[PDB]
Amino acid sequence: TETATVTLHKYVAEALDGVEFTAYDVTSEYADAYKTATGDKNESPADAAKTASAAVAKKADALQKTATVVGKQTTANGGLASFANLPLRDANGNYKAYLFAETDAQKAEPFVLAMPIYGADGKTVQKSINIYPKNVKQSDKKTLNDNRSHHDFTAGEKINYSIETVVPWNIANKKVYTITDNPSKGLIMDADTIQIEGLASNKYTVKKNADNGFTITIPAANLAAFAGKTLKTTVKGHLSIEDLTLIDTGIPNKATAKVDNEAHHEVKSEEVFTGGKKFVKVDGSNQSKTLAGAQFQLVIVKNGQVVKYAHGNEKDGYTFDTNNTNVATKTTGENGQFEFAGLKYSESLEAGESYAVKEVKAPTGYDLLKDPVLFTVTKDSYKTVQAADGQKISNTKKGGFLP
Repeated sequence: TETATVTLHKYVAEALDGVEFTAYDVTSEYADAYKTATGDKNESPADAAKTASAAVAKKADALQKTATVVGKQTTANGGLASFANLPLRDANGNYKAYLFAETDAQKAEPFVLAMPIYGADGKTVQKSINIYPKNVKQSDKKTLNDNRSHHDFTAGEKINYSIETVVPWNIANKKVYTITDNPSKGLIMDADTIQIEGLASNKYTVKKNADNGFTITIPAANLAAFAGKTLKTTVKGHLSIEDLTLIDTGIPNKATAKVDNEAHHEVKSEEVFTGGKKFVKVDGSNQSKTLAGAQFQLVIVKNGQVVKYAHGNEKDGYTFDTNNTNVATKTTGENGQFEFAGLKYSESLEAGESYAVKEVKAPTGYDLLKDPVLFTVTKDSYKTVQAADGQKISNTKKGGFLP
C-alpha cells in the first residue's frame, strides 16, 4: 500500500526524449550483496548500501535476462521517465531494491535503488525520488579478433582487428574525420583489407604510411548518418620480423581518431606474440664439441611422418604445404648453432602435429639422422635462451676403417 515514485532525468547539457528505461526487481539480489558487505559485524556499515548497489549494478548484463520487470518508461517532456507507485516493501515486509537500465533510445550507467530512501534530514522517507543517472561516455577502441587465451601467430599469418571510433553529433559542421593506425614495430597492417560498416569504399581515401600503418580520410559530410554513433572499421595485419629481439615480445596495434584538429585518446589492442627455437649440433659422445656443415629443414610431423614443409622466413613470412622443394633450411657454423624464429606456439598447431627439424645434410664424418628431431615452441622459448644453450642435437661419429 505504501509506495514511492521514482523519476529519472536523462541528459547528454541537454535533456533527451525517446530514451527507454526498464525497471527490474532485484530485492533478493541486493539483500545478498548487503549481507556480504555486513559480514560477521554487529551492525551493517554505512558503506554497505553503496557497496551492494555497486555490486548489483555490475551484474546488470546478466540480471536483465533473468530479473522480473516492474516497469518500462520512455523519457518525455524534457527527458523525464517516472516510475509511479513503486512498492517500498514486498508482501513479507522486506524492503525492495530496483535496477534501472536504459534499454532503447552516451548510454546511462545502470544503477540500483534500494528502499527506503531517506531525506537530507535523515529521518523522513521520500515518496518522490529524483535520480540523475550519469552516462557512460563511449570512447575509441581497438580490438584483436582472436578467440583464444594465447595471441600467438606465425610470421605472415593474418590477424583480424576491429576499430570502433566515436562520431560526434555535430559531425556535419566539421571538415574531415581521420583514423591513423600506428602498429608497433613488427606488425604490418594490410590497408587493402580495410572495410567500414555502412559506408561505401567510394566515400573515403586510404593512404599507406611509412610505419606500416595507414591513414583513412573521410570528408565530414559523408559521416552525417553516423552522428552520435560508433564507426566500425575492420582490417587485417601480419607479423614481419626484421629485428629478432622482437621475438617473444608483445606487439600491440594502435590507432588515433581525429576530427579536424582535435585528436581522440589513442587506443591500443591486445598484444600479439611470435615465438622461436634455438638448436645446437653436437657430437653425441662428446657434447662440448659443436659441428659445422649440418643442414636442417623446418617441417611439421604427425604420427612420426613429415606431413608438411615450411617455406619462407620470419621477415617474408612462412607457408606450409606438401612441396618438398625450396624448404626453409639452415646451415650450422663451427659453433653448431641454428634457429627458426617467427613461429606460433606448439599448442596452436593442428591436432597431433609437432614442429621438427629434419636433417638433410650431415656434418662430414657424421651419420645422417634418419628421423626428424621434434621440438616445442612456447612463450619465451626463444629469447630467454642464449644461442649456445639451444636444444642439443646429437650426431654419431662415423668410425674408422680396419680390414
